[PDB]
Amino acid sequence: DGVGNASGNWHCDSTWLGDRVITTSTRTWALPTYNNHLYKQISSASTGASNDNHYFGYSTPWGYFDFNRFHCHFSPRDWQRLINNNWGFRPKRLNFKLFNIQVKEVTTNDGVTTIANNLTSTVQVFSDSEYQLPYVLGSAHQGCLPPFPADVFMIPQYGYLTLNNGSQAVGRSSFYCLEYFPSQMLRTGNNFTFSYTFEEVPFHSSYA
Amino acid sequence: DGVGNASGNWHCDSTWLGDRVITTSTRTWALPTYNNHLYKQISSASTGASNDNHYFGYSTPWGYFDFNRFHCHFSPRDWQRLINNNWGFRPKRLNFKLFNIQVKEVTTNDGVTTIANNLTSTVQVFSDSEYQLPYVLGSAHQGCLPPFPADVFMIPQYGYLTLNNGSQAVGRSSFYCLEYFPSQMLRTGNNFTFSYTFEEVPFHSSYAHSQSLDRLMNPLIDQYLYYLNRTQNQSGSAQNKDLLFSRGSPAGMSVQPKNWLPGPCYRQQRVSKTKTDNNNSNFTWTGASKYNLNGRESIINPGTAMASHKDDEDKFFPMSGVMIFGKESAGASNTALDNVMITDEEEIKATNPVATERFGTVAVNFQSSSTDPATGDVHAMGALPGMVWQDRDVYLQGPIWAKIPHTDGHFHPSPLMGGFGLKNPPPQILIKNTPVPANPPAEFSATKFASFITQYSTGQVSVEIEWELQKENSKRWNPEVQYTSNYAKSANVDFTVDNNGLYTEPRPIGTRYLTRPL
Amino acid sequence: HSQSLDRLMNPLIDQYLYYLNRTQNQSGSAQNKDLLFSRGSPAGMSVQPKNWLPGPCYRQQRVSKTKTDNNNSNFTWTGASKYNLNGRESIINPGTAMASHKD
Amino acid sequence: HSQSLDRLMNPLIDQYLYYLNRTQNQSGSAQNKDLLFSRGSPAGMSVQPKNWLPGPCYRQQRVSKTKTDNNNSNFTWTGASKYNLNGRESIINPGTAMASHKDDEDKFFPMSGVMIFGKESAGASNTALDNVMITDEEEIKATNPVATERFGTVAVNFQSSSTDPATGDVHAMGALPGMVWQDRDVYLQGPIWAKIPHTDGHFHPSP
Amino acid sequence: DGVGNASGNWHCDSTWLGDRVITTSTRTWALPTYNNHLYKQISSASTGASNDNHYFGYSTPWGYFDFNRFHCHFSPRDWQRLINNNWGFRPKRLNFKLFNIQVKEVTTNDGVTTIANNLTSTVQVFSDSEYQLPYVLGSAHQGCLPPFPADVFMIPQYGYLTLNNGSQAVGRSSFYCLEYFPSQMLRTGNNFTFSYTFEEVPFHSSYA
Repeated sequence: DGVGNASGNWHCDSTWLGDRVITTSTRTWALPTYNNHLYKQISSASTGASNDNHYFGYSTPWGYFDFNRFHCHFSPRDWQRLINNNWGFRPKRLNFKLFNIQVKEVTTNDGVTTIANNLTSTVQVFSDSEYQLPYVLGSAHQGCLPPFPADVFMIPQYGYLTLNNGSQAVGRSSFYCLEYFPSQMLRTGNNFTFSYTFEEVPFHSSYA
Repeated sequence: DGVGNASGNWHCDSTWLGDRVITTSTRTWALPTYNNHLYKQISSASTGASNDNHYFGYSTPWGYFDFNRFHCHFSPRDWQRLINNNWGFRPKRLNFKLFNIQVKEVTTNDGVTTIANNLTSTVQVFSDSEYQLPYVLGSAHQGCLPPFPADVFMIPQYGYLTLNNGSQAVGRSSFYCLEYFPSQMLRTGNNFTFSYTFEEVPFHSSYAHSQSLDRLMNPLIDQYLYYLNRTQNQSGSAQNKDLLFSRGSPAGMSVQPKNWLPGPCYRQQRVSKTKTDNNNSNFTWTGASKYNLNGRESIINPGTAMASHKDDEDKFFPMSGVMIFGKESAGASNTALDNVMITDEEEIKATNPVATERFGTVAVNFQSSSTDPATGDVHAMGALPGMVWQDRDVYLQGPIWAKIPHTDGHFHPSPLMGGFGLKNPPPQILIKNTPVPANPPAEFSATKFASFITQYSTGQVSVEIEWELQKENSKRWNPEVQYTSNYAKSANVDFTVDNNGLYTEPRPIGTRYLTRPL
Repeated sequence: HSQSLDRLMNPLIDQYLYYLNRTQNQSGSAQNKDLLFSRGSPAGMSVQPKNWLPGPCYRQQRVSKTKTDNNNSNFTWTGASKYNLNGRESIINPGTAMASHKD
Repeated sequence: HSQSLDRLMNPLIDQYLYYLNRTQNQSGSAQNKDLLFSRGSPAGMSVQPKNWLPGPCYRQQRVSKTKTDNNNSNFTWTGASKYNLNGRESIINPGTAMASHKDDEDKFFPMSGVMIFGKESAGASNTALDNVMITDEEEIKATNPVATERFGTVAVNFQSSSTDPATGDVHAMGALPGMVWQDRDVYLQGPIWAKIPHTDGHFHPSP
Repeated sequence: DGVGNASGNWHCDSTWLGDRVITTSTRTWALPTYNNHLYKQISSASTGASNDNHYFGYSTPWGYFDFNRFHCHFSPRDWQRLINNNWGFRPKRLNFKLFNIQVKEVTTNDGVTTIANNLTSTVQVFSDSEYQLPYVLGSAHQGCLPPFPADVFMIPQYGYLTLNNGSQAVGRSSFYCLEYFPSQMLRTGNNFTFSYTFEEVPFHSSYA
């Protein structure tokens, strides 16, 4: 509980139990300000695209965490110790944690830009556990956790697409204001945790 | 519990209890950012080295704490109060603590670089208590705690070596990411503590022997065992070959039947401390005792614990058979003799051979009426049964422990630098600054980060080892040899600071001062 | 082992122990015999003070698997390492556990 | 021991391990260098793969009990195995527990490798052979080397198409792993115990 | 318990009880950095002195508190109310306290030297209650508490003398590293207190 007190430790171990493996993975992140806090609507009119590449959507000032690659959780050794003596695997439950938050204010003055430290600024975090936003994950995008644990990554920008009569909207094109979701404002001494349990999915056939 | 609250006190006392001494030692440390947070791989390709000096490894952004010298825990007074009235010592348990952490961010602006104070930045500390990283400690490196408690030191950089086909890797060369270890992120109000218990190691022999190994007999009484004395008569008429046996022998002690043997040997070379009493060559690689491991050579250095020189022949030292420490104003390459501290290892002359001379001679052939009996010269000698020795002396400057390598076999696991061989040594405590990046751009880019905030941390660190003493039980009459300071009109007191605050150690202090019979 | 015995050091940090480096000066005027000690040595690892020793030895003889890279003799009894027990000999075979060949 | 150390095998059954047998063909046409391996070997027991080693060694010198079968010298200090402790020498005497002599070669004793007791009417200096009792230590010949002869030979150099394979002669041998031995025999006249010296290290503390 | 919380009050009263007087006295102090953190050894070689004024010693980066003058505890009125109607006095017990610690970092830049405030820097304080350092007090030196309570004083530098064969040391000249004493590192929210009881000393004859 900050200021001079850390709100979480670096857990990045991987305990192989008997008929299960628990993989933990901590990363350092960085989140800029996107769109200068605006809900800019994006489309394909300004681009001059083909008929196939037209889109209509909305870009948000919100970031999103994605850990949807296998090297975000498995080292190359733990992958080898997985693929070579197992006929299958599936995830049972995850456990997310967001901690040691540092909000930094930057101020430009003749290219001698100093970075100071806002102790009172907050960060809004919510997990959409009711699946009522467009699920942009599961689309093989960049901006995951890095493969190597000693890398600092940059959080992507959340932006969704909806229905499009070409490069124009249809009356059923949805619009989502994400400040109409209950967030958790996290000042520098606070942390975000939630837990998730995967439903019954079949084992991946890790065999020929 | 910070910010405005200290998370530990300065403990640097040394309580001498009855059959034990507890030494505490706090130091102020400083930790930079190494490799700019990168895992740079290091090898010998860019260096242009010889075949012997090739390596392949990995340097890390992690630091490590090392307190593997005896002056990190003992003052010169507590060392004197240890070596002079104890026949042994060994460590029982240590107790590590890391406290009062201050992470400072530095910012350059036209050489008017200001240092500010990150209250929210963290520091990752873990102790590898399962010994699954390469144990770079136990290698006599710099960057320990300083000898003098009022010095601020800089934490070294952790970097390991692995298998190398020359300057290239082999498929079995391991790679260790140290962020794949559970750390403890320490913001400025937090502290790191752990405790360690040493396993059963034998006491260090902090004594000399008061009696030689070849002089363990009664000088007044002869024996019942005989030896062959003459193979030729003194009748002087001719070659009168006759086997003459003799009861033996108070008047000749070199020819009595003995019962034990002096220790192993591996000869070094005479280097006198007078330059004129040396061969005009170099002679420090071509004529040095060296071992061959995977086609490349390495000087033994020091090797087998042996006596440095013969009696009243104090000027010769074995070429690589002694620990050589350094005084200040010594360079890192080709320093003069006046800047080093060459240790002598002549208190173990009673059991151990001279390092610079053979362990005796053996027979070569079969003597007959024609073939005169030729002998050879044993230079290296392994372990025979019935063989006793003493290990290498520890010093106030020198190392405390080392890790016994995890091998299927090992003979007498005492390190050749002296100290305590430990299968499970004190674990490596590794520490780094958490990377706090600078401003990311407005749009997304997955080429991760080259722009960090240039920062460093400082703090205090206190190590507390408890040592089990072994009291003398001596029934010696006359006074024994002590470590005294020369009471004379001196310009500078030994083991104190100078006119401008440089702490110097004028000579190496061993621990073999008391005596006991063999 | 993932690590050699003569390579158990930190390749980044030097030591506090010194070794004799030169027994002759580089002044090149004459036979300038002088004992030059050196702090040692991240850049030379063969000359650092070590702490352990490699195991025992009892040498065998080079037999290549290519017949042309061998001596034209036999050489399998006359030039083999053997022990003498009660006046009669016997090849060690295998003997001391040692590496078969160099890198 | 009722069985030698180099004879611990089944004399009826061969092995699955092979050894290099010939480095040259019997075709006799030329220098036909060829590596011939052979399954081995009930008919040759000196070349089988063994599993242990005979004990340590430190050679003594042949002194026969017949005066004529000796060198005409003295030869009892100049040609004796001795150790060097603090610049001064001392004969080992007896030293490493080793066999006194080879089979059916009972007249040679090692110069200082045997316990030599005394009968009565023996003097204290330069007594004759008829007044002493030289012990024999040949019952440990099964595990221990002969005191008066090498513990085998080792290689010296690298054999090639030019350098013929030279061997050396091991005279003193320390402790290798995989090495067994028997200690020196006790006698009715000889000592019972001794004190192990109070040292930091000592190898196999038998006197 | 700091930062924004004072760790002691200003007590400077003087209660005259019946057969005793309790004098309290608070002062503001200032402690520089001496010797640039070094144990500089001092002697009389560089001075060029007489035989009588030779010395050999050691100066330390440590300060010391001294309150060994009578006006550090008595006002001129309380002294008059002591000397005029008492045939004697002696001290029974003292009670020391060190509080409201402020560590200030100064930074020079073209003579526009700013003084900032280290919230995390510590101050090491110990009382040598076993008398195993050279007792430089009881020598009538400067650097006590000031007589007047509204003065800020500067803590002296600790430095001792030992045995001297002229301007050189003798083998029995002691050397004392003061970081070989258990200190109490005091960050800005911490305080130092200890208590002392005087042994039986005779009353001072405050009479003619």
